Amino acid sequence: NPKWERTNLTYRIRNYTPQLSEAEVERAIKDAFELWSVASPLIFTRISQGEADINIAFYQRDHGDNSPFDGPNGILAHAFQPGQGIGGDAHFDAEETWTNTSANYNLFLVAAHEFGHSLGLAHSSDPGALMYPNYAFRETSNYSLPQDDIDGIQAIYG
Ligand SMILES: C[C@H](NC(=O)[C@@H](CS)Cc1ccccc1)C(=O)NCC(N)=O
Ligand SMILES: [Ca+2]
Ligand SMILES: [Ca+2]
Ligand SMILES: [Zn+2]
Ligand SMILES: [Zn+2]
Repeated sequence: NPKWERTNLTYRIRNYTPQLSEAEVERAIKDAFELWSVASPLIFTRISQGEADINIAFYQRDHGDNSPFDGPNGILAHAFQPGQGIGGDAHFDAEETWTNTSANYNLFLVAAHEFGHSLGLAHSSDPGALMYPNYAFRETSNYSLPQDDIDGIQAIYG
């Protein structure tokens, strides 16, 4: 069980995707962190620069981590388990079509999935869970965490 021993964690959006405005990217990320906050003791703080616990970036193919992305579709992003350095960081494939609609792919939902990994959760076999290996659109307007995901952060933190 890798987990954060601290409860206030900072994050930094290193770069942006040109497909969305910055406000939309910052909003997608903010809301994604709030789904976890409301079901756990974690507080997320955004820093405009400096070293953050969780770095967020949009990278392409080879991007320095031995986990090369793969062009459109296929893997959409990845995140690292709780830890120092690359630990906790979440990378998104810059070659995907990021949206904030029902069109593939919706950034808030992929960010919400990735942040689960950053907090120590693995994939779930429950197709209704957000932590399920494959993406599926779910309305995001007043989106809330599936019970399985809630069971998951609750088991690591409290
Ligand atoms: C397999 C691939 N999965 C991924 O890229 C996940 C790697 S941690 C990210 C993910 C998973 C579920 C919900 C949102 C984001 C995927 O779903 N690709 C898109 C597809 N379904 O067409
Ligand atoms: Ca891809
Ligand atoms: Ca980190
Ligand atoms: Zn990466
Ligand atoms: Zn995943």
